[PDB]
Amino acid sequence: EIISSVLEEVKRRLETMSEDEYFESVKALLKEAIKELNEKKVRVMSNEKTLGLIASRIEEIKSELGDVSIELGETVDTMGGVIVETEDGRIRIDNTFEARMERFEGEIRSTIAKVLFG
Amino acid sequence: EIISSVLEEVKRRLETMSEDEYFESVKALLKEAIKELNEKKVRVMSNEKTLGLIASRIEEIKSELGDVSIELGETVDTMGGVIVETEDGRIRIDNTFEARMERFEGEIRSTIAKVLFG
Repeated sequence: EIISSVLEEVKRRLETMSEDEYFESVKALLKEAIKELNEKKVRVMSNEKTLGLIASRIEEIKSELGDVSIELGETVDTMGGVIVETEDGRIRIDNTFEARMERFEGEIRSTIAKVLFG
Repeated sequence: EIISSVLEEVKRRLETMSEDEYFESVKALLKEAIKELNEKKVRVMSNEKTLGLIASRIEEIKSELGDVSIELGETVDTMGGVIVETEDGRIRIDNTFEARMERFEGEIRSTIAKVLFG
């Protein structure tokens, strides 16, 4: 499967990624989700390492997004990225790497179409 | 490797591809190479299946590509696509799927980068 094969490359890259570079991913995907939801109180779910980073570096996050209050939620089985929901649990944006790769599957197929047909 | 992985998906697509669809790939990649070389006479190398199709459908090739003169060359071990050479062998365009995938590697990495960093 093409999704799983490209996620293997994401896995390889995470193998040597620094905490600081990974946190740039966390911040970017947090901001995207938080901005689309456009609410002042959200809950964030991710793997244990990621939630720990968000907790440790909350002030860095609030400087690039001052309106939001984050509460950590339950830890999940993800390679990385974040799931962000409203405090009440009504709306949820899945910004895990797994979900994001699925959503960008069309870009991979477009490249393959380029290879085959120009 | 990322190139080998995406080529596995190309291989899977070729497992069921009709002759007519594959020949659309052949024509497109021949057209591109012949345009860049800007020569009247060329030599084409590919797997036996592809060279066979070019030989049997030469009239269709000329209808779309114009007044080209193609000579079949030796077979090469490729998944598909074409290698196109000037008659004297001086200049060679590698339009095999293997070579093309390497050349479009950047587009795959851009999709991966988007998954990670937005």
